[PDB]
Amino acid sequence: NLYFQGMHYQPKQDLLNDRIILVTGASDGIGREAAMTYARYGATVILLGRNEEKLRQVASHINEETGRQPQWFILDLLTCTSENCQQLAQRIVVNYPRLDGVLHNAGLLGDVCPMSEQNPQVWQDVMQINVNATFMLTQALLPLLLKSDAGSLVFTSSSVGRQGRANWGAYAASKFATEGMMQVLADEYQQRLRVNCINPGGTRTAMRASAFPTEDPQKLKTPADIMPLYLWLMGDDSRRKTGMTFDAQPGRKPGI
Amino acid sequence: FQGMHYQPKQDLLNDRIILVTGASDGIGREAAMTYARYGATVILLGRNEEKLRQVASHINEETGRQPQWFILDLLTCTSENCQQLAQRIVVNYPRLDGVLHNAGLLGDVCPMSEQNPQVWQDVMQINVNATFMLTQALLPLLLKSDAGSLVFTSSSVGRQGRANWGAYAASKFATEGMMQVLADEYQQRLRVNCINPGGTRTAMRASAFPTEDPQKLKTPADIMPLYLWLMGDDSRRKTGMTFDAQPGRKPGISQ
Ligand SMILES: [Zn+2]
Repeated sequence: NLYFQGMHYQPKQDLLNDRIILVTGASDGIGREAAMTYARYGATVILLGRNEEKLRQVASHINEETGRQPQWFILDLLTCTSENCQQLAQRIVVNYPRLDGVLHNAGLLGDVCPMSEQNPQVWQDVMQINVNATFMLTQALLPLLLKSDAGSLVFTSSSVGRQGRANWGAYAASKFATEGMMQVLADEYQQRLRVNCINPGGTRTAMRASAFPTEDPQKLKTPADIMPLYLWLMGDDSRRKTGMTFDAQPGRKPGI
Repeated sequence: FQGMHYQPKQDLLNDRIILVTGASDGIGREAAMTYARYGATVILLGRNEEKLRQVASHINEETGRQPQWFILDLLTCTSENCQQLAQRIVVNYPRLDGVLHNAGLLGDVCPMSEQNPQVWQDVMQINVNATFMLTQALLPLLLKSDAGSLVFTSSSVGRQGRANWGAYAASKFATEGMMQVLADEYQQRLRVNCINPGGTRTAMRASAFPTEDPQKLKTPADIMPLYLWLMGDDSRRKTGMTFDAQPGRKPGISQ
C-alpha cells in the first residue's frame, strides 16, 4: 500500500483532458477537492452529493477556475434505492457518452466507541452508505464505465479497512467490506476496468476531527496536499494497476 | 500439530457452555453435536423449530442430555430481539464459555453487474449486522466465562475477493474486520477468531457449485478438529486470527 511513496508526482496540466469523471460526496472535504483538482487538470467533472447549496457553490468555484461549469446531481446514499441509482445513471447516459472515472468518496463514520456501545441503528446506516448504496451506485454506473477506453473506478478505504482496531466498529467493518468489493470487481473486470481503493490517511476534514477531537488539525495534511494519488489513479500513468489499495500518505504512520 | 492437525482428548469440553448459531443444518449442526460429544453443554440457535428439536433429539440420543434451543431469525431480528434472547438464556445459564457464529446467507453467485440488490442487502443483514447485534447482546455472558471464546465464520473470499462472489465476499471481509476490532477490544479477556471451513459437503456448497462432485469434499465431521481446538483450553493464547480448516485445498470448485 506504500507503493506511491516518494513518487513526487507532477503530471502535465492536461493530464485529464477528455476524461469524464463522476465524484461522489462532492460538497466539501476530499470530494470537493478531488472534483476541483480533476477539473483543473482538464477533466469533465460530474458532482454527486446530497447538499444542493454546497454543490452549487462547488460548481461555481470550478467554473471560476476553469471556465467550464460541471453539472451536479442529488443522490443521498443513505436513502436511495436501486431504482434511484438506475435513474441517476439514465440521466448521466443522456448527458455523457461514457464515464472514464468514478471516485466513490461519499461515506459515513458513525460511532467511534467500543463494540459493546455501538448504536445498532448507526451501524446499519454506516453499512448502508459505505457498502450497500456504494455497491448499488457502482452497479448502475458499470455500463457507462465500460464505454471508456480505460475506465477507472476508485473506492475510499481506511487503515482500519486493512487491520481492525478497537473502537472503530461499523466504520472498520464497512471499509473491510469495501476492500472486498473492490477485489471482486477488479477480478471481474481484469483488462477492462481499473478498480482500486485509496486510503486518504489522516487528513484535515470534519470526519477526522470527530474521531480525534484532541488532535491539532493543523498538523495534518489538507485534502489539497493529498491529491497526487487521486490524480494518478485517474490519469494514464496508472493504466495497468488494478485490484490494489493505495495510501495517499505512504510516509505517514497511522494514528494521531 | 495444532489448528487443523489437532488430536483432542475425550471430554475436552466438559463443563463448557457453548452457543451455536445456524445449528439446524450443515456445519452448525455438526459443531453442536461434536461439542456435546466432547462434553459441552450446548445451546442451539436457529430459525426452524422443527429442525432444532431434531438436532437436540439426536444429541440427547447420543449423549443422554437434552440441549435447549432458542429461536432467532437473523434476517429480521431487531436489537431488542437479540437482547430478549440474551435475557432468555440469562434465566437458565450462568455464563457462555463459547459462541460459534455459524449462521449465514450465501446470496447470489453471479457477476457484480447482476447481483440482486435486495439479496445483497439480506446477506449483509444476516452475516454482518445481525451477527454484530447478537454479539453485542451476548458479550456480557461471554465475559462471565473464565476464558470465553468467540468464533466467527469466514471464507476464502473473506481474505481474497474473487469474481462472482459479490455480497458474500463483502460480508465475509466485514466479518474478518469485525473479528479484528473485537479481538483488539477484548485482548486478555476473550479470544476472538475466525474459522474458514473451506469447501465442505453441504447444501449451500452444492448450490454454488452445481457441477462439483460433493464426494470429493470433506464432510462437516471431517473439519471438526479446528472447531474443537478453538473452544478447548489448548487455544487459550490465540486471538485476532483467522484459521483455515483445509489449509491444503485450492479455493473454489474441486478439480
Ligand atoms: Zn477548482
